[PDB]
Amino acid sequence: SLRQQVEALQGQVQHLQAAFSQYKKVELFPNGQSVGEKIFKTAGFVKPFTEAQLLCTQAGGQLASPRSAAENAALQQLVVAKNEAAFLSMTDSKTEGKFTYPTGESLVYSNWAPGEPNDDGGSEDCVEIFTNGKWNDRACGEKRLVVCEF
Amino acid sequence: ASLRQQVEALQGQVQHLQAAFSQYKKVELFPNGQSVGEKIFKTAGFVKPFTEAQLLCTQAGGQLASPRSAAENAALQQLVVAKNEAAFLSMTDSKTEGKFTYPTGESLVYSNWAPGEPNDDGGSEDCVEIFTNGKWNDRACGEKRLVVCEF
Amino acid sequence: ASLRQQVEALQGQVQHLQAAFSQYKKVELFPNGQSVGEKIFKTAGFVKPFTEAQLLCTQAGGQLASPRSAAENAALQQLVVAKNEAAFLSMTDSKTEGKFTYPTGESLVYSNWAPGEPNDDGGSEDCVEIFTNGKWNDRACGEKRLVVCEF
Ligand SMILES: O=P([O-])([O-])O[C@@H]1[C@H](O)[C@H](O)[C@@H](O)[C@H](O)[C@H]1O
Ligand SMILES: O=P([O-])([O-])O[C@@H]1[C@H](O)[C@H](O)[C@@H](O)[C@H](O)[C@H]1O
Ligand SMILES: [Ca+2]
Ligand SMILES: [Ca+2]
Ligand SMILES: [Ca+2]
Ligand SMILES: [Ca+2]
Ligand SMILES: [Ca+2]
Ligand SMILES: [Ca+2]
Ligand SMILES: [Ca+2]
Ligand SMILES: [Ca+2]
Ligand SMILES: [Ca+2]
Repeated sequence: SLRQQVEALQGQVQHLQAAFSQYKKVELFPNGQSVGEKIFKTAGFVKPFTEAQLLCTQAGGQLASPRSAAENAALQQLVVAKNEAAFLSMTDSKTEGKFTYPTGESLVYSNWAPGEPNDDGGSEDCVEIFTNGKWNDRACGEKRLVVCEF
Repeated sequence: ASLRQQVEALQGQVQHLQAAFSQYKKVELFPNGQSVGEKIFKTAGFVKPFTEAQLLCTQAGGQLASPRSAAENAALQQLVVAKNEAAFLSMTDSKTEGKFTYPTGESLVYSNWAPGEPNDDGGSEDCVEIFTNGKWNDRACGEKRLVVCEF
Repeated sequence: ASLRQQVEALQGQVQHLQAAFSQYKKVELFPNGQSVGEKIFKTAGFVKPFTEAQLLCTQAGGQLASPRSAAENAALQQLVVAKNEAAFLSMTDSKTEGKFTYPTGESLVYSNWAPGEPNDDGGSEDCVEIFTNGKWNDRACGEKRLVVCEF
């Protein structure tokens, strides 16, 4: 009576494990990347920073925020796949020359291209990631690939 | 006894799936879905005439967007705004002019008509579109609108 | 007794998880996937040459579309019709000319060749495309076709 109910529940949970694992692969193809506990997903279109940031937040995530080389490499795969540089979440909008996450926390990882960040024209407060994975500071009003993290 | 061991094992398995799946729900709905209550809207991201749109949703195991409250209507409008394209709703007055019904044939429980609508303009508007401002307008079914299904 | 309350609780949780998962699965497949039996096809929605397409699917944990029955073929055909783009299948006769095999090296168990196919045209066609009518043609692997993976 119990041992039988438990057997049935075991069957249900085993099915769910199999079905969920299949579904994860389907979901991530072709626009997602799983790295550790984080998932990057591209919207597959470009927006200016403010609009990109709102899209991610409204979706219950935030803009791509790579915090290690492995996360950066995973994000880089999407950028390469779409062949479009992407916005990161980080900006020095508050204090010029100091890049912060959306929390106001200072950077725990960076991958700046040589000579960057350079605030070119005195007006680069957002960050793009190139197909080579390197970062450049860029004007926030430019349109870049939208990639959120969950 | 061994029935207890199995339970605590299962509890761990269900907790893992619950956590893992919660993350995937958010990932899935970005950028083309909107959850509202127990309903999920999902856009195909392109336009079709009504008959084609209706068939796409039905074959996918759902139906055309059928907002049944202000909340559902606002959630749908978010997609329409995001895509910048008016969308078809499920409801028509094809059977009885002036009487809009769901695919089931049930009368409307909610509507958000723009002022003066529905007006059966030209004597030939039996479908319904939702605009970027959330308001509804009867429109010819042969026109192409954003395909948004509900599941 | 307490164990019974726990089994009861966990089963309600699992059944709620089952229902939510089933809903999210329908949403996931619309409009770029098709489920048939235990298999799921999903298109990337762009074209690539065969080697590039095959790598995309392998890297994603699946393989190129490999229809093994009329039912599987028909499900795949829906996606091809939807995108209006012929797709590559997984199968090649690269090893032994005229002998098409799955990635494992197994001989075909099902085929749906268009009349006169496979013909190895130019004496150089070792990949397989599926047309919008669901029929197959051998095609040079260097050509670009719709990417559809199976999982
Ligand atoms: O404006 P532009 O000379 O085409 O491009 C700039 C340069 O590549 C510069 O090295 C970089 O630091 C700037 O962020 C870019 O805007
Ligand atoms: O076709 P059109 O004359 O540009 O526009 C019409 C008008 O906007 C009318 O107010 C509305 O009720 C009709 O549904 C539309 O078709
Ligand atoms: Ca500044
Ligand atoms: Ca700056
Ligand atoms: Ca710069
Ligand atoms: Ca009429
Ligand atoms: Ca009418
Ligand atoms: Ca009207
Ligand atoms: Ca050959
Ligand atoms: Ca050949
Ligand atoms: Ca041929």
